[PDB]
Amino acid sequence: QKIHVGPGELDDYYGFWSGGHQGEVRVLGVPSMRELMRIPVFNVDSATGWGLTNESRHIMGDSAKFLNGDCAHPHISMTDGKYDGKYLFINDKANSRVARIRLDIMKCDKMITVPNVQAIHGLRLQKVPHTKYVFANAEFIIPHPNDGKVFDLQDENSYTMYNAIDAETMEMAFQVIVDGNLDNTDADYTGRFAAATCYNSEKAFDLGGMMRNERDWVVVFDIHAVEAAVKAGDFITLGDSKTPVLDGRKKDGKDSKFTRYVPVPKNPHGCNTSSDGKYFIAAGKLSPTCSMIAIDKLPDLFAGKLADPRDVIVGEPELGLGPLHTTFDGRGNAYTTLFIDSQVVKWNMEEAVRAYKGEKVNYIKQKLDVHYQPGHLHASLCETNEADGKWLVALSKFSKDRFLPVGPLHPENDQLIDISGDEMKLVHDGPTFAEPHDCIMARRDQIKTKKIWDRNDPFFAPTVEMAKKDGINLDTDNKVIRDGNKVRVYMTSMAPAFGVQEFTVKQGDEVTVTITNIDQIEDVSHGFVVVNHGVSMEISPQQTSSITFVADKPGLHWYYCSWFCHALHMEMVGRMMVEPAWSHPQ
Amino acid sequence: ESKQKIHVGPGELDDYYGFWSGGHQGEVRVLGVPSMRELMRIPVFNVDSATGWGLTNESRHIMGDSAKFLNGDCAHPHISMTDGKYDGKYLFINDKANSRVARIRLDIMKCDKMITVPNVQAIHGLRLQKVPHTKYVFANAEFIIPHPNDGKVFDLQDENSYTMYNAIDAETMEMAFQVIVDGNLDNTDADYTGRFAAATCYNRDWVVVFDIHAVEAAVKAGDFITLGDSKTPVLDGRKKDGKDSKFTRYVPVPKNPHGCNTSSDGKYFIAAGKLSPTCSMIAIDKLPDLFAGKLADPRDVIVGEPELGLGPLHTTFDGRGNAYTTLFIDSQVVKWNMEEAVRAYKGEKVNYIKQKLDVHYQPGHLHASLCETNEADGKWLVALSKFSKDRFLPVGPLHPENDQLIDISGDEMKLVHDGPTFAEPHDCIMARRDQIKTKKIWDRNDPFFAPTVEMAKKDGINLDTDNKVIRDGNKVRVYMTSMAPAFGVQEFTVKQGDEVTVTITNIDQIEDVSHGFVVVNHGVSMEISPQQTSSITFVADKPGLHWYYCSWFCHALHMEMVGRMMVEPA
Ligand code: CUA
Ligand code: CUA
Ligand SMILES: [Ca+2]
Ligand SMILES: [Cl-]
Ligand SMILES: [Cl-]
Ligand code: NA
Ligand code: NA
Ligand SMILES: [Zn+2]
Repeated sequence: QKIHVGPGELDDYYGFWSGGHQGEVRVLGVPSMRELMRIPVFNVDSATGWGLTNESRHIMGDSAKFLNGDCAHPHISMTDGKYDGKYLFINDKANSRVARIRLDIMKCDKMITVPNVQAIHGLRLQKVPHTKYVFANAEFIIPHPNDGKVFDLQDENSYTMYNAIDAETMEMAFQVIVDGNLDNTDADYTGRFAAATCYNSEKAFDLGGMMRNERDWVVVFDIHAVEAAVKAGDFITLGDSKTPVLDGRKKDGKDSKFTRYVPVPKNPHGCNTSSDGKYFIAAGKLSPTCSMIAIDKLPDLFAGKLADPRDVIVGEPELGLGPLHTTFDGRGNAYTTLFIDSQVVKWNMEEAVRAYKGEKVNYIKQKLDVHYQPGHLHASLCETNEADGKWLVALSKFSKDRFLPVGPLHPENDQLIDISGDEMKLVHDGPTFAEPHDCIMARRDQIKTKKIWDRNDPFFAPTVEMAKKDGINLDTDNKVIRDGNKVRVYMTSMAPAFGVQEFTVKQGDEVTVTITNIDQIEDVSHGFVVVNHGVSMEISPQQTSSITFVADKPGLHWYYCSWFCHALHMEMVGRMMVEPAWSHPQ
Repeated sequence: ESKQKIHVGPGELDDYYGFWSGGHQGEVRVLGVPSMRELMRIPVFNVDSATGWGLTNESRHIMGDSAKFLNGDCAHPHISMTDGKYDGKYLFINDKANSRVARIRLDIMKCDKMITVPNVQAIHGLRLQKVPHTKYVFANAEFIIPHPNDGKVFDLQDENSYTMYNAIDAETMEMAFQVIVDGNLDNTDADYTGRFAAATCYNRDWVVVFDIHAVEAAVKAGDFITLGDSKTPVLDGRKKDGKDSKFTRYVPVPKNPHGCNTSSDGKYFIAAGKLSPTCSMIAIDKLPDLFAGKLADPRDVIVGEPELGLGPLHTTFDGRGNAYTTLFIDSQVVKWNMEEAVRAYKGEKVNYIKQKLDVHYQPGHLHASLCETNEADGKWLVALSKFSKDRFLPVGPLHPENDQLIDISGDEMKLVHDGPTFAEPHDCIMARRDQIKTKKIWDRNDPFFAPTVEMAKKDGINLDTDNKVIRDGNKVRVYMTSMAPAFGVQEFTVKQGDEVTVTITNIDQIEDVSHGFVVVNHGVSMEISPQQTSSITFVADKPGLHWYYCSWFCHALHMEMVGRMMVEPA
């Protein structure tokens, strides 16, 4: 299998890496493991202006005030259990958000703050019939309402919630109150069932208290029952949020219609659906096991045809110390990270099932040493029924001496492993910044990108509407619109010239500069920087972008095109002249 | 033969550090060479969610008032030198967007100082004194502006409209002096003695040469002015009625010249012709006669002007006598022999061109290993090309820069790797592995957080041991140690509206056990490495219980390393 991508050769897969604590999404080529693009999401990006432009801040809403995010879980939308290449979704634990990225323009186009929750961590997509819902875990128990009167996690109104976001509208669909808390989550291959691990069944805040129970659980959601209750209006609302809220807690030992609690040891973490649709597989973490939940036994479980919730477990292989996460080659094998043993263990799922029934069989096929302390891992197309068993990435936390020293901070070691055969083979150590934690791969033919924006693209449609109120045709106009103490500059740009090369304002004026790149050639990006005003953005071919700033300094102030666009790139400059406040009314 | 191993397999280490400009994104990146893998990101002019740079009090103190800016535009990274060789102390980098120079300490891989250059706009070209050491950082301000720039005069041809050449004291990161010039400044470099520096310039254009010794003598005697509210000594290096300054000479060079590169034997300032398909070679050994008025014509210091190809932009050196120049239009790197060019300029029939290698596509800068030092080793070359076209998978409307690694160890250049990079790094610098010595554990006395140690002292806090909440009006100062997997303060209570500062000291002593600190839904994030103190300030404007958690994976029980901030309603 081709391991190295030479000058002139192209990668075979796209890889979408979480940006970890840094807050972006990164596009890599696989197997070269080189970063091809950065997609700003929860970070403020100086290069493109994401977080500074009006278009990006409009998408971020009120959360545009935050300069940080904490990503972990990137996933690609699906149709009939295969990637369809339309959207990527990612979580923000730091400020409780979910973001959607459009894979044709490789930009975040929608973002939502999940109401009435703290810390959006685990995130996974419905597989079948398509990604109608984005499922997202809120990790931490909070009071409801969280108004400062009650702080006790054991109060009857202190809880966290499972969250479902409409993937296409990026509005909330519903929320399910659960017992305990939520860690990771996955979905079945029918649309009926989703599942989440819980590590805090104790609802504690101290470390010992969170580890008290021998078993926490994976909570299983009957989404069909949830949708039925919403359509019937059997729900409540919290605060000023109109999101339907359903109660999935046990009340005095009796189950709700919406949930079932399957005892699983211990502080389990990973929650992974096998590519054949047979199992929710939970990684035991503090327990040296994984637990295998038979999805075809869930209808019976929710119908009361089983006596004990444990009866849906058909395997609990002992695997090694600190199992965290599992992935699949599509050949019947599972691959699980062992954080403490520092390995990836390859095991046969159907043989583990037989061992649970008492048959002595060695389901463990191979243990590969990794370097070191692996968290999550990802096999190519593992979240689809097209799981191809070619590439595996294990994302290890402590890189130690695997790379040159670079001061007190260390990179994550994202190691590429060849799993096309019976023997796992380590082929590449990829260092990455701010702990990506997890990633997702797609074949080259599953991603189709645009090189030239459409003029009606929704990403800047609000800006087009603003332009229209000023009577502006953005494709042609080079005009300075004045409006009180607001100035709206509209210009085309075509390398190597700004359509407006100078304009004059009053000190204190609020200046909006809107640029429409009317070059129609691939890869002629322009930039726009106003010197010493903290203003910077990118404008790709046929895009409109805009940015607003206060002309708070009198005098002449240069602006320039930041992105190398033309042999005369260095002459693509202009001047803003700011008349001093003392020559104007006060 | 060019035969070097290009593959760094698992368990093997790179041979060089590469320091990449972060381009329009504003950071510095540390790469391993020859793998071309990114080992680390160093935040500088960007705000980094991961480490908290731009949010923490320590970082905002370094940035000063410019902490209000969330952007930067980097191009020119360079490493400090002693006796013409890299000494591993500091990296310096420019910010064209908000007119800054930043210093990175290579032992901790953090920006530790930053200056806004006064009375200029757009710090672009930047390079370091070589000899006897990097006393000065030299920085070009690109754009001509009025002086003062108070909105009375906007005319760029006015007598008081100009730009200036800037010298920053490398060790103090305070301004040393500024020299007014004629024209706009592009790129700059320094000689191997400390007397001379030079910059490409325009409005045939020129390479202006600076007699730094003469500038220093005038500062010592007090023959300077100051501008506005900056105490920086300002010297006038302009021509006046055809009469030369004592500080400058203008050497005519065609045409809109761009790169300005000192050969590693110290013989030449080489200016890349750009619009002229040439480079111009200025003989540094003739500059003293030039300034002494002993030459008849400024063009007499030009000892070579080889024709190389269309659009020469930048030049580097293998230490074997060859120069390598990017041809932007022809889209190549051309290898040529400098002494043969000098003889050709005299009329000898000698072909100084050795090889042209196609690169992909439109190269700007290039960099050979140790090229800025008299130890230039002729092993690796990186050419940084702007239009990557079909060399990588398509990724939407934006495109990566193509930073191509070329083996120059033998007679023939060989292209070995295409490295895609984000936001047009533009230029880079390499150092031998043994030229860089980094700390894995912080020193408790490090100046990076010494202002925070000082704050702790006024509160009576021993940062190494204490877990205490200090109340001070509507200000709350939490101090805590952290040791995986537990925050030393796991809960604290404040009043809605309080201004909370959380100072965390990581007292783990094992390498690479970093902790984080994130306050959910408050925009608060930072990293604390072993034996570091880091602090962050935010207002508790929302009543109720608000979780904080450790963001950096520190322990098997990392997920459980959490705490609770309780906010009582107003
Ligand atoms: Cu437009 Cu460079
Ligand atoms: Cu401390 Cu994770
Ligand atoms: Ca537990
Ligand atoms: Cl998972
Ligand atoms: Cl240069
Ligand atoms: Na939204
Ligand atoms: Na400073
Ligand atoms: Zn440059």
